[PDB]
Amino acid sequence: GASITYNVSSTIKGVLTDDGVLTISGTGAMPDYTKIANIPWYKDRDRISEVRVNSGITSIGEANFNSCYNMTKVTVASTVTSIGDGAFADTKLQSYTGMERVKKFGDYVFQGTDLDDFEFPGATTEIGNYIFYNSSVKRIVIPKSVTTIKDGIGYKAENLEKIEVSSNNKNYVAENYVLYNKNKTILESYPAAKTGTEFTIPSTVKTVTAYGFSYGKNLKKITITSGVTTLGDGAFYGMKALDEIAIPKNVTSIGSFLLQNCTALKTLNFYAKVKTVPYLLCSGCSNLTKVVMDNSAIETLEPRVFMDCVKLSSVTLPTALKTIQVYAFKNCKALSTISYPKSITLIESGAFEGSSITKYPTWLSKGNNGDYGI
Repeated sequence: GASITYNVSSTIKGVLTDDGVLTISGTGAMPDYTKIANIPWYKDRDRISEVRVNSGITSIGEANFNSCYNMTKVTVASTVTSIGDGAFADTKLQSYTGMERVKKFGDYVFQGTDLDDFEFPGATTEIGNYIFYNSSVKRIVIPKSVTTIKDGIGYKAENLEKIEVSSNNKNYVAENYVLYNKNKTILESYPAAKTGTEFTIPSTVKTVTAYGFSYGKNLKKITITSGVTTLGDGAFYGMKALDEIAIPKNVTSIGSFLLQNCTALKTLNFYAKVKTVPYLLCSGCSNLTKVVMDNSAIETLEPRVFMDCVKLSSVTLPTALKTIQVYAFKNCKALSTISYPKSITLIESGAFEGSSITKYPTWLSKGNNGDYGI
C-alpha cells in the first residue's frame, strides 16, 4: 500500500494513507504557504478526502488545505488555537469534529466549501474577512465567545438563509436572522437567501458593513433610515431583486461599487451629503432608467459610476457638480440628453464614451489632451 510522507517542518509531518486520510502530526505551528503550489501535498490533492490535525499542533497555517477539492471532513485537535487565511479554501468541506480551542479564524478560511449548517466552535473570538465566499453554507451560528467578526461574513454565501447569535454574546446579536453588533448600531450581514421582499434598516443603525446586502436574492426594496451615515463597499452589490433605492441626505460616507450589477434596479434617488459619487456606484445596472442626484455637497462623479447602464435615459446632475471623470457614463446608449449645471469645471476625456451624448457645455473647451475644461 502506498503511503506518502510530507516534510512539513522540523517538528511536523504529514502522512497520506491509501484510505485518503492526510494526518498532520508533530508539535507547534504549521507553516504559512503564500502560493497554493508550495503546499507539500499540492500534487496529491485528488487523493485527500479527509484531514486529521493531531494533538501537539498549535495552529493550521495559511492555505494549508487550499484546493484540496476532494476533502469533505477535517478533525482538529484541542491543541490548535488558530486557523490561517484560506486554510480550507476550495475544499469540499462538509463537516468538522474538534476545533475545541480555536480562538482565531483567518480570511477566506471556508471559501468555496460545501457546508450546510455551520456552528463556530466554543472558543472562537475572531472571525476573519469573507470567510464563506462561494461557500454553500445555509446557516451560521455565532457562539457567546466571539468578540470580533470582520467585514463580509456572508459575502457571496449565496445560499445563506440564517445567521444566529448566542443571547450571551457580548458584541453581536441577530434580529430575524440578520447579523448586527450587540447595540444594533452596525448592520453586519443580511443572509442572501433570507426570505422577504422589503426591509427597513433599524433607526438605531449608523453603519451598513461592506457587502451587508450583497447578492441578495429576494429584497425588492430597502429603506435607509435617518440614522445611517456610513454605507460600506458594495453594501448592495449585485442584488438580484432590488428594483429601486433612495440614498438619503444623512449618509455622509459611501464605499466603492455600492450598487454594482443590481440588474433589477430601475431607479436611483441619491441625496447623500458626500463630496463625490463613488467609483463603480451603479456599474452594470442594465435596467437602471432614471437617476436623480441632489445634494449641494456633490462635486465629483468618480469613474464608471453609471458604466454599462444601457437603459439609463434621464440623469439629474447635482446643482453644484464640478467634475465628471472618465467612463462615468460609459456605454449609456439610452442617455441622449442631459442638463449640465453651470458649476461644471471639467469633463474628463471618455466620460461619455459609448453614450448618445454628443454636445458638451458651451463654457468648456477641448484640451490639447482630450479633456474638456477651462
